[PDB]
Amino acid sequence: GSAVPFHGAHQAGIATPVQDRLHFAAFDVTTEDRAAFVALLKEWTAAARRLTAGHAVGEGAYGGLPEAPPDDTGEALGLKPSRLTLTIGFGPSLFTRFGLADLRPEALADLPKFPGDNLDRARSGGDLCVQACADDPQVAVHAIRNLARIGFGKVVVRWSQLGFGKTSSTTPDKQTPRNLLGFKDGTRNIAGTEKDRLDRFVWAAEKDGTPWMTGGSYLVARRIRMHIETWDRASLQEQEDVFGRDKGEGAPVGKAKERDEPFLKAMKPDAHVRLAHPDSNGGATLLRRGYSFTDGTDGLGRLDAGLFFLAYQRDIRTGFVPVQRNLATDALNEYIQHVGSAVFAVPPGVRDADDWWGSTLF
Amino acid sequence: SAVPFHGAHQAGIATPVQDRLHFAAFDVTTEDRAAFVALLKEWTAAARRLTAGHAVGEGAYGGLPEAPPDDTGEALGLKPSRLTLTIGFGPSLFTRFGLADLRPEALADLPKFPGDNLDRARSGGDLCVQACADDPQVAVHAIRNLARIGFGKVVVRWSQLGFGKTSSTTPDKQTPRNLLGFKDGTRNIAGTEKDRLDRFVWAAEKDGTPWMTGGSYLVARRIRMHIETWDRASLQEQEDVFGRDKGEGAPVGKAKERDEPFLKAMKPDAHVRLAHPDSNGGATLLRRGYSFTDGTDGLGRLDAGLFFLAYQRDIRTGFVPVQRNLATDALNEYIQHVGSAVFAVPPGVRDADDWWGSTLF
Ligand code: HEM
Ligand code: HEM
Repeated sequence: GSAVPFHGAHQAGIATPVQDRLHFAAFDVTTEDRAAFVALLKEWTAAARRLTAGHAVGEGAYGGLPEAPPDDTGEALGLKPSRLTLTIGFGPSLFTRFGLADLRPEALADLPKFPGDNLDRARSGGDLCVQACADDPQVAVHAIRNLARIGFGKVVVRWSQLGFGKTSSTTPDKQTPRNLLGFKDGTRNIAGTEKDRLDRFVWAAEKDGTPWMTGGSYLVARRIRMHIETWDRASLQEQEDVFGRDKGEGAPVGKAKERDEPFLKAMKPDAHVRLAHPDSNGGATLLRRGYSFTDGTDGLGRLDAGLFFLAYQRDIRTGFVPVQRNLATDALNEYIQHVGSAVFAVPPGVRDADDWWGSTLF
Repeated sequence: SAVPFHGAHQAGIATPVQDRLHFAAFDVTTEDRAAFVALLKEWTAAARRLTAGHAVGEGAYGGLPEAPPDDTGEALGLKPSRLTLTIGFGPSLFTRFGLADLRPEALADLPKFPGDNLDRARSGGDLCVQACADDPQVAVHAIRNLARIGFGKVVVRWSQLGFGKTSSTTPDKQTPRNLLGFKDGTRNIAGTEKDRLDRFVWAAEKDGTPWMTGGSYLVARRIRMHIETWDRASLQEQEDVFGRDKGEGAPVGKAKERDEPFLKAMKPDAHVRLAHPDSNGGATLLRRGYSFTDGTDGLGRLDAGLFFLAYQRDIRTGFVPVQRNLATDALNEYIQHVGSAVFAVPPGVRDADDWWGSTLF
């Protein structure tokens, strides 16, 4: 239940160990005054320093003047930090404002249309986002609510997504979680310890072209519905064929252990692992950090389930795009549908107590 | 780590409150009494497996490659996580299978209450399964697999995820706070109070419905909070609405949370004052609800609130009088009841040969 440090060269919440719960929100900016927006960023950074340490924002949740609303809404009182991280990102549409056009990064590429895409524009896009991750879902909701509260009149929430449980791993020494299809998810990811792999595949460099993004990353979010009725009547062999790993151990087909290296030629030509593997993609590698969700029924007598997929990479054009292009023939496509999409530039870390979110851009 | 499944009562009522909830209401699609009893027996077998941390049937893997696995497998490698599974029967169940005359009188239809805004789609249900656990994935896997086993005989009508405390970081003796920032649960029936459970919670034989002896009656209300409006109210307005201060949760005029309230020092329409048993002829409830946050609606607003669950010996003498007395609650300014259901929760599964609903069928 400890705290994750808030300051660093990079923002926490990426290479950090994946916490149990997600509350992700996308925001549209509603002010034209760039000075007001910078003031917002400074105030949000100050709140996040309190929040990530387990402190109430402002002057606290009670004890102030009776006739004023309290600074902090109060529902996280007496809770530990719970490994809360807060990660902010800037959407492509933001750079149409405040005179930022010339500063939008080349690596903040718009996604092309992919086959099967059925994207809902209400749950897509966003001028910016905040990814709140914690082991306690009340801690995460409290942080989103209080950021939105502070930004009233300058930002509004466009759409949000709660993940009730992780389906990713940055800690290969810990148990790999399973997604709602019942398969381990996260075996061959990037570990928060693999410093060289993060430099090569995740962190933006100065040489890459955009100096203010040095130390940041780029985020692709995809809301993906699962056809669980269809999946749940498929045979065990069909399910294992679709992925290329067995269901129980999660081992590559033909091998004994989850972490044995896959031998791709033994997998079906349309197996998900075979098609997603860096070797099939010229070395393209992603940091996967997604969460499972369920949002009630579908109105047709079934549960509604899916995966809120999040990938961090050094450059959307050499990471998510080529891999997703190679999944056009994926056998998994029969059982899923992408229904929400958004990309963000995640800026560098807040260096110390005088720094603030987005300072290198603004 | 696990909660015993068998008992004179079903678990998940008086047993310790777990961190997470997945509540599902089901509608019945079969007219065949025999087919329904068959499913009740199949569900009970699955509940025994699930609550002990085992896969249903012949497992999540290792069976024939050309068959679908008996268990969908997303709980593999997880612990029992204090999973309890509690089943209830809705009044509409008793229009089927010839059971009309077996409906308990204590399973009363709720009156319409001032300010109700009930979504038909997220109300009612032929039956329900309350799945409580410290791991949300354990709870979801339980609902997911019972619905699968029942496919063809029942459909899921509506489902609600909820959270309370996170036990792995919050002390056990600490009152949780609801999403309005106030401690919630201070004056409640505790599972340790066997005499209050007999008086206020468990159905007795002389209550008039023998098959329900050892059962209870459940009211579910999905209560939206108007978060953004609440958060612009002054600290003094918030405390006036409840009759307790926000920091400590002490009744006005006292200094400790568990000090007994002086009701005359609260505002006349304070929530505690109107809800208290002394203002309702002694009517007392076991509250066992969970917070929810489902996302954000079309106007940018937080879709969040309290999934209110109350157990009582008779709906007519528990939930109805108290909710009636809330007609003028100052809290009504900030909440809206948007979903509702009632259920008869049968007595417990006595042993390995017993099954859910055996006393009724
Ligand atoms: C509901 C949607 C998806 C599900 C259920 C799913 C599931 C899985 C599973 C079970 C594995 C094997 C274990 C592992 O190494 O993590 C895996 C691997 C992987 N997946 Fe997916 N996946 C989904 C979507 C995606 C998408 C959209 C992408 C990229 C656009 C992707 C990229 C990858 C990659 C890169 C690997 C690692 C393969 C390797 O390097 O060995 N997945 N996925
Ligand atoms: C969003 C909806 C509600 C919220 C946030 C809420 C909150 C609270 C709070 C903070 C307390 C004081 C602490 C405690 O004793 O638990 C309380 C007490 C109580 N509430 Fe509510 N409540 C809600 C709805 C209801 C409803 C619908 C009922 C019953 C119809 C109810 C019945 C009670 C009772 C019986 C008490 C105990 C009073 C006593 O004996 O001191 N509440 N509630």
